[PDB]
Amino acid sequence: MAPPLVVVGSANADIYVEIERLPKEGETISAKTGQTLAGGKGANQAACGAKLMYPTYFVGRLGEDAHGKLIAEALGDDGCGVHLDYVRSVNNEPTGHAVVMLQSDGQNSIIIVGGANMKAWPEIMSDDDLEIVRNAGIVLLQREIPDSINIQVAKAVKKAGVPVILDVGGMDTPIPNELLDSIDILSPNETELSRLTGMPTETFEQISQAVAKCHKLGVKQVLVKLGSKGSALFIQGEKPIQQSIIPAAQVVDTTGAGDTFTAAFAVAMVEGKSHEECLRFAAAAASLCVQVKGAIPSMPDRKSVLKLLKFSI
Amino acid sequence: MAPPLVVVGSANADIYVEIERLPKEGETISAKTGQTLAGGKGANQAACGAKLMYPTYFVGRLGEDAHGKLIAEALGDDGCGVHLDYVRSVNNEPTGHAVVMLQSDGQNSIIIVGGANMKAWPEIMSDDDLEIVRNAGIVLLQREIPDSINIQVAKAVKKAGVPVILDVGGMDTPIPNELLDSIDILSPNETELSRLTGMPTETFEQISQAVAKCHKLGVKQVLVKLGSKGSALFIQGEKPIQQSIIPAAQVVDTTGAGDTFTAAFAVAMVEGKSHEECLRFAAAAASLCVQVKGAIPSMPDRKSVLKLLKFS
Ligand code: NA
Ligand code: NA
Repeated sequence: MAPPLVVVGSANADIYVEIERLPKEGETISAKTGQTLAGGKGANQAACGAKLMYPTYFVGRLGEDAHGKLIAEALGDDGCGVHLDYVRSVNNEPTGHAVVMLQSDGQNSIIIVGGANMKAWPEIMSDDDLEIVRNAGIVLLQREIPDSINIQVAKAVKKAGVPVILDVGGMDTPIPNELLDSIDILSPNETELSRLTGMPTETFEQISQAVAKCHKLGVKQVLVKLGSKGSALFIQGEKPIQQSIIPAAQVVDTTGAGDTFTAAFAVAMVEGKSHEECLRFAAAAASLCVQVKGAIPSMPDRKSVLKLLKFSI
Repeated sequence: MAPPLVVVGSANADIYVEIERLPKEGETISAKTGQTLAGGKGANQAACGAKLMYPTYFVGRLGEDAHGKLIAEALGDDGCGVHLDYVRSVNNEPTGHAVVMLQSDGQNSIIIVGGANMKAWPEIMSDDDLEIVRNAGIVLLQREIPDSINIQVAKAVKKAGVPVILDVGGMDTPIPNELLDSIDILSPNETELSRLTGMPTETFEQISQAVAKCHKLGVKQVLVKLGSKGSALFIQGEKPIQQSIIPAAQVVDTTGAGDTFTAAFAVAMVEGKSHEECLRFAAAAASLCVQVKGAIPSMPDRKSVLKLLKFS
């Protein structure tokens, strides 16, 4: 086959509940409604690539439970078409999940259980496992699995010569410099970029400043996601490429948009498109993503993204 | 071949998370651990009956989602052996669930989602559903599905001459007297019994008067659950029969104990056992249940209960 998109990272059951207010301590309240959906930044990114019709493998750890089966079904042959050969399930850990509480004011609130995502990985990565990443055309990581696993994967691709992208989404902890040294593209949003470098990110000069610091952490390319403000690709020693959002007819649900943007950029990149085309393609995929409820259900197919591109730029 | 226990009621995914503190608006936190378990009063009582090796059907409503599969796997062929022929799944409602957030203290914050338990039932019960209850040996109800459904069931079985037990656990609203008039045995705890009578229940005598006020509105039998104090069966026209707890060597988890007690009581009763023997059977089941963490996993098989009944 063509050199595959290989995603190593998390899979979550997202437990959404609609409440009026957050419950007080010791207090029992009722929710209006609820929904449980397949998610996790890793599974999201893999679903995205598969829907865009690029050969995609997901490397992850699931529990042997209902939440785990939910994931496999959404991603697999009856869903997005992700190759699940390297997903392993354990019986001593639960599939990771997130209780997402949508209050009536408009904000969100999240409790995350690491589960298999954080606990079912081996101390040392098997060669059998590392062979898929060694055959990748491009590798995507996030920060919802252990740093140790991320580092071992990145290093295994370094000694293989193929792009490794690290989405900063996930844990709010500082990134191991050992990890930064081993990736090709860093991909943060505004807060993550700010939190990471400590520097303000309210303005483009400020953002460029924060990126300059990323360059000094050893990262040659930074793909900054600015939400409504668009995106930019910074390549050390070159002029930044900026891309505004592709406006959506209706913003229904932004869940998974960051994941969509990153995975679509990766597909465009591994297909050999120019950096400008990559940013445009990613922006169009993200634009479609936000018009449908749910992360994985909202992943657009390639022809829709290309159609939006034709008529938006 | 024996006329089945038929449980009509709720099924819930219980989502337990151990956390340091509660999150705030626009915030993400992480939990120590987390586990999602099959529960709900209807599903618990059905599981108990099946695990007691008595033919048991569960009539309930699920969502077409992972939590629905979780329930069905816990209850069905690969689990407790409940007959799930009358469980229906819908695609426009989630399986009922509760998010239980255990904080560092001992303080619990809970969110309840009614889901299909409250919203997936029909306006009028199908004749299929009413057929299984009309063919029942005994029918168990609770208050975690709409009153309308409980009433239509209770009327059908009264017609068929089938005993009905109504567990008061669930909603904290008052019980419609149309429901009270159609059930054979009402089954509250000391706290629920006080809430629907207005009277106090800290003393035995106060309980007997509240129960006297249950005979008021047409309830001929009351099975009161008293936790550590045991239980009492009040049948109007007879004298209060009692059973203290069969002492547990070690109490690990009392979740589902009331459910186990009620279902085991129903199994003993439908098997033709005497009222005294019924209470003892239920007490023994409840005793084994509290020695294991969880609700469904702690349900004892018939052999464990019958081995414990050989003792004192
Ligand atoms: Na979406
Ligand atoms: Na228990």
